[PDB]
This record gives sequence, structure tokens and C-alpha cells, in this order.
Amino acid sequence: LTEEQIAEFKEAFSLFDKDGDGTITTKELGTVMRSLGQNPTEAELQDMINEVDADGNGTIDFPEFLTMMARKMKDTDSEEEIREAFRVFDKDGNGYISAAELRHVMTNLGEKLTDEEVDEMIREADIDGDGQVNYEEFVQMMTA
Ligand SMILES: COC(=O)[C@@H](N)CSC/C=C(\C)CC/C=C(\C)CCC=C(C)C
Ligand SMILES: [Ca+2]
Ligand SMILES: [Ca+2]
Ligand SMILES: [Ca+2]
Ligand SMILES: [Ca+2]
Repeated sequence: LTEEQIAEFKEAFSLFDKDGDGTITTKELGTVMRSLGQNPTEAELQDMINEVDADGNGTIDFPEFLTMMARKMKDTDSEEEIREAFRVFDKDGNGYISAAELRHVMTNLGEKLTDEEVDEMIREADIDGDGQVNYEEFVQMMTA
């Protein structure tokens, strides 16, 4: 496990933990999912938490969140989820995620990123070096 990977997990948890109280509730999960264009029901949100709710307190803490993330990346099924996730970023549908498209989504998640921070995220996922993220590059980013 890398110090850099821990830092990313922390930032990812922060995007869900809207009020910063260290736990992610069904309401916070639903808010994130709707900002990504999804519409889960109250029962679907409870199911999502219950899958990883090791202490049964109805909310997600940090190690439970890591468990949730690792299961999603190490899935091998639900590639339609990955295609759906790609479409969330690729809003003009042209097959490439631009820095501007990424900035737009991060803004909808409530993030404040500098121009360099957005370019660094594109750089890290870019494989062929064209300065955008195509679908194959995205698949690799979302996969273990
Ligand atoms: C390592 O730290 C960084 O990269 C920071 N500058 C900001 S990224 C913090 C947020 C996350 C890692 C989780 C959100 C990331 C998502 C949704 C992946 C989108 C990225 C693409 C399509 C290149
Ligand atoms: Ca919270
Ligand atoms: Ca819990
Ligand atoms: Ca695009
Ligand atoms: Ca590329």
C-alpha cells in the first residue's frame, strides 16, 4: 500500500462525507449518486451501505469505505457500470474525457480543483499521451 494511494482514498472519502463527521450516511451517498446522474432509491442506498456495514451501525466509516471501493474495482462484472461511469464524464459523447469535462464533474461533486490539479488527474490516467482519457484508459483506471 502506497502513501499516495492512502491520500487518494482520503480525498475520495471526503467527497462522500459532505459534513466531514467521519461517516457516510445514506443521505450523503444519495447526494453523491444524484450529482453523478444516478437516482437510487432509499432501499437501494441502505442495501449499498449494508453490504460493507461491518459494525452494523447503518453508516460507512473509513475502513468500510475502503472495502466498498476495493470490491468495485475488483469486480470483473458490471462493466456496464464502467461504461455508465465513463458517460458521466464524457458529456459530449465524443469518446474522450477532456480536462474540461473532468473539471465539470468534480465541480458537481463540490470539489475545488486548480487547473493544474485537473491536468494532473488527466495525466495520471492518460496512457497514449494524447492528453485525454479514452474508454480503454478509463477502464484501466477503474480496474485493479
Ligand atoms: C492524488 O490527488 C489528486 O489527484 C488531487 N489533485 C485531486 S483527486 C481527489 C479525488 C479522487 C481521487 C476521487 C475522484 C476521482 C474520480 C471520479 C476519477 C476521475 C478521473 C479521471 C477520469 C481522470
Ligand atoms: Ca457524514
Ligand atoms: Ca458502519
Ligand atoms: Ca468528451
Ligand atoms: Ca489518452
